Amino acid sequence: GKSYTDMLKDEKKAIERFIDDKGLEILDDFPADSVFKENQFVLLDNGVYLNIIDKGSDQRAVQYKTKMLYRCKMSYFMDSTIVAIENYGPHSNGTSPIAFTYGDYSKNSPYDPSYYYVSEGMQEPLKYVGDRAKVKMIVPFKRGAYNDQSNGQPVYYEILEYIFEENL
Repeated sequence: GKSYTDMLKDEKKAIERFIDDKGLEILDDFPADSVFKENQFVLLDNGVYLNIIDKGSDQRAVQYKTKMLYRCKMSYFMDSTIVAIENYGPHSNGTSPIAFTYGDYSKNSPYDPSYYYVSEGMQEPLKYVGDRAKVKMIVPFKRGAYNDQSNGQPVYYEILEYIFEENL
């Protein structure tokens, strides 16, 4: 198999290519009021790139407690353009959101949904946004779902909406 080091290298290259190909502007810090332009992403301490489209409510999730649901469009980009999840937007008719509790980790059994659908990266923005918030992200594999950690795959969330289950 490919060394961890080579995996980091292929990903680093794929991300620079992706940023350049889409003409994105990488910030060092949060912009004024957490307002972003369509093409701006802040690079967080843990390695995930974030754009906030909609900041949501003032409420903040509590680790190990808050029950969440999400809808998103998530895609690969390093070796292909395959769409992996599509339960947001016009073509997501009949789909339901995906459930997790804030603080959950991605298990390494391929028969558990968290292996594919939960990650530290998907959850990072919950430090900064609230209910019905919408975000865009590039999540490197170190912070990704176990499925993606194992294959060294970064993912791109074209759009992701958070739903707090307690306010339903």
